[PDB]
Amino acid sequence: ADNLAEFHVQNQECDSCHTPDGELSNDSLTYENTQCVSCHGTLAEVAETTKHEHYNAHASHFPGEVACTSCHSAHEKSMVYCDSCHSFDFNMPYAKKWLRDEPTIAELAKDKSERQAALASAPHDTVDVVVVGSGGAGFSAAISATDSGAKVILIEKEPVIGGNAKLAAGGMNAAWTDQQKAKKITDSPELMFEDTMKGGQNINDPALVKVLSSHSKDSVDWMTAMGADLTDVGMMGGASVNRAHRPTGGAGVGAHVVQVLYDNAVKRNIDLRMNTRGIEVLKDDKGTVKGILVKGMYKGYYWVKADAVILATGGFAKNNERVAKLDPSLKGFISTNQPGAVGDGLDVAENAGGALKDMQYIQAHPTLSVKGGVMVTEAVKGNGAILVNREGKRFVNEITTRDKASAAILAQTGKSAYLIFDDSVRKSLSKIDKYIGLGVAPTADSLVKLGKMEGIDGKALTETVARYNSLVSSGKDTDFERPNLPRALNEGNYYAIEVTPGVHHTMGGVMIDTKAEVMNAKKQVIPGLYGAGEVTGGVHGANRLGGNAISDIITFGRLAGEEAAKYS
Ligand SMILES: Cc1cc2nc3c(=O)[nH]c(=O)nc-3n(C[C@H](O)[C@H](O)[C@H](O)COP(=O)(O)OP(=O)(O)OC[C@H]3O[C@@H](n4cnc5c(N)ncnc54)[C@@H](O)[C@@H]3O)c2cc1C
Ligand code: HEM
Ligand code: HEM
Ligand code: HEM
Ligand code: HEM
Ligand SMILES: O=C(O)/C=C/C(=O)O
Ligand code: NA
Repeated sequence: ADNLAEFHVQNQECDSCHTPDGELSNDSLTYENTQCVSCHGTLAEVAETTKHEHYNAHASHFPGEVACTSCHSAHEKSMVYCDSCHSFDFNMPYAKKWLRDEPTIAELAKDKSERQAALASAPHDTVDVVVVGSGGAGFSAAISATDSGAKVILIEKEPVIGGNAKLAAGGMNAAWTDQQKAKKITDSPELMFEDTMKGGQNINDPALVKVLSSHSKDSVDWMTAMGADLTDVGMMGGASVNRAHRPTGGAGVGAHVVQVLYDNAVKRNIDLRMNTRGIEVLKDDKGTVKGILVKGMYKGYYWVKADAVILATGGFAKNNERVAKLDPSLKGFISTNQPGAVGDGLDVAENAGGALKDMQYIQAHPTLSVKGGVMVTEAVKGNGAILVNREGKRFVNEITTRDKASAAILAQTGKSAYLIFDDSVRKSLSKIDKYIGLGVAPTADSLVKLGKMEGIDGKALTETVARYNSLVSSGKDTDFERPNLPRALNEGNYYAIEVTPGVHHTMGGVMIDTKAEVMNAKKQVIPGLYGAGEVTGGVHGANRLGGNAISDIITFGRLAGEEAAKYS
């Protein structure tokens, strides 16, 4: 067989997969996926048959219910979604090599005939609010709009939910929470505001930062009430005290928060549509939102009539061509991002009259795994890891600004560095076990052996850790002025992770006000149009603090949904 359908039709009728009339049920292929499961079992049940020691195509860190058709097409060869960041040894029947070639919004102007036909038809749906993007901002808006009594459709262009938010590790910033208080942490929303303003070089819109800091506690409360565990409170660079909230034991905040939002959306019966890309915001003769043209992968173009459209589409950090035009120093870098994070929602915003701001400010995350090509959380350093160069020396305050950390690492022999840590750090942050499982954290019972394994000067490395640990006990880093020194590296075995900078976060995007209303270049509100999350600019200025994006998407997502529902 050349394809999966051909294989099945040897022994099966068409209607073993299809509805009676043969038409595709919807863009999520709900009915068709239900048929896969009726014969093969759920994803969890399939996973029992495809275990490898350290990975499993059918049991991943992805939240929600991942549809079979995300990777298995019927009538043509298909790609393994996991191939967009990893290179596991897979043998998926009817596989083809991972390639993402999604048309830009501009290229889709060539579908004029089909688009005109769609717009000439009745709206497929008439609702109050359409939310575009199933990341943290979009789920938060969809849920909060629904709880405010609005009828919502939530669309996602990808086959899977969650965007970049499902990848978040280090935490969700907030002050002054019950969770902090339970851990003996003293904080304030004012201190958070002041850290954030300082972190963004005072470029941030102060009114947006005040929403961020002042709503942050309520957003942790809101997530917790919906079932989230945010009780572990870690340290990340640029924060005056521990405020990065995440699940017990230091697990990843992202997959967890997105799973909770997913469960809560399903419980409220929110209409969520996969493989459904927002193309064009529709405006009436007076310039207010009247709906949105969408493109379903399977069902084609159609439009939804709505009073309000919330753009919650994330950043463009995966789009290196667009990144390099704005910041040439990032050209050719690998990204930490999901394959769809290319900025098409910004194109949709601009076409609707929205102005962009702060686009030139793009964050490189200092520590991508050289070996794995994936982000290594700053929480590894926050919890006590150091950085060494190949010479076996520290060379930077590990929790300095991300731009300076990145610059420092690129300045070292080989343009990479090593995270160095022990079992006490490892046990303090369960996320570290994920790096060990990936195979990117080689270990030894001494630093001489470890250095020899990795090409790091082993005597210098030994002496560097002895010297650092002395600095920890005395409570001051007279070498690089690291302001937080939580742990000596002296329990059990030692680990090295080779790391290098990658493109991570785009601080610019659509201008919003404190109501998440999108504004034009004249600073006039576009009535019915909203923006929330990494798609927006102004919140983070010139540099975002770690933990501040998950805070932003929940706060601004929730607020947009409430505002859009009241607008109505
Ligand atoms: C690996 C990684 C780890 C991170 N860790 C942290 C952390 O610990 N703490 C922190 O504060 N920040 C962290 N960040 C930053 C943060 O998770 C992102 O800023 C956040 O994901 C922004 O969420 P969002 O809802 O705006 O967008 P996303 O979560 O990116 O979701 C937007 C969604 O919209 C989509 N979409 C886009 N265009 C369209 C369209 N036209 N139609 C339909 N759908 C569309 C998607 O493809 C995507 O699923 C991390 C980012 C990455 C990449
Ligand atoms: C739904 C679209 C669906 C998918 C996806 C799916 C997957 C799948 C694969 C990857 C194979 C292996 C093919 C190969 O080895 O080349 C496979 C094989 C079998 N399937 Fe299937 N399957 C989907 C749908 C369905 C449905 C609706 C049925 C039955 C009504 C069905 C059953 C089977 C059977 C039997 C096989 C042969 C292997 C076996 O388990 O005995 N699948 N499928
Ligand atoms: C039986 C021989 C059979 C026919 C006929 C058939 C038709 C068909 C069409 C025309 C489409 C495209 C429809 C559109 O674009 O609107 C389509 C798409 C999908 N199919 Fe199919 N199909 C037949 C058999 C099967 C079998 C046995 C399966 C499951 C193993 C299956 C499933 C799917 C799925 C999923 C799609 C969406 C696109 C894709 O994955 O290729 N069909 N089919
Ligand atoms: C596709 C569904 C997919 C699978 C399967 C997968 C597996 C996987 C493993 C086995 C690890 C090691 C840790 C663990 O067992 O959970 C791991 C780690 C990371 N991944 Fe992954 N992964 C899949 C897909 C993707 C894609 C599409 C991305 C990027 C958009 C991605 C990213 C990451 C990152 C970052 C890590 C580091 C550990 C962590 O952050 O938890 N994965 N993945
Ligand atoms: C949906 C629940 C789903 C089903 C059903 C399904 C079926 C399936 C089968 C039957 C196989 C072959 C198992 C065997 O060894 O005989 C198989 C294999 C792979 N799949 Fe699958 N699959 C479902 C969903 C998904 C999704 C969502 C992904 C990608 C994220 C995916 C991918 C893969 C890969 C890769 C393989 C090969 C496994 C390996 O080589 O270890 N599937 N699937
Ligand atoms: O866990 C991290 O490193 C990411 C932090 C952030 O981007 O906010
Ligand atoms: Na942004």
